[PDB]
Amino acid sequence: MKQDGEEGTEEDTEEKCTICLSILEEGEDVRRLPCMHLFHQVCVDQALITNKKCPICRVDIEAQLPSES
Ligand SMILES: [Zn+2]
Ligand SMILES: [Zn+2]
Repeated sequence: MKQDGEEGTEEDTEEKCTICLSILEEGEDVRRLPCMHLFHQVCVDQALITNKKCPICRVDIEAQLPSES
């Protein structure tokens, strides 16, 4: 008897969506923003449309457009 101990640990404190505060996986739907963070594509859509900046970093992310949003 258990149960368990631990934790599937294992790794990633490296590429987690800061918006979901959750891990990503290798080849998942992701995005890169100019202040060098890597988020889910879905989460960061909603991030951008809410306000175009890396949320922690404050730097804008509307990369060289030229349009609206
Ligand atoms: Zn996410
Ligand atoms: Zn950033």
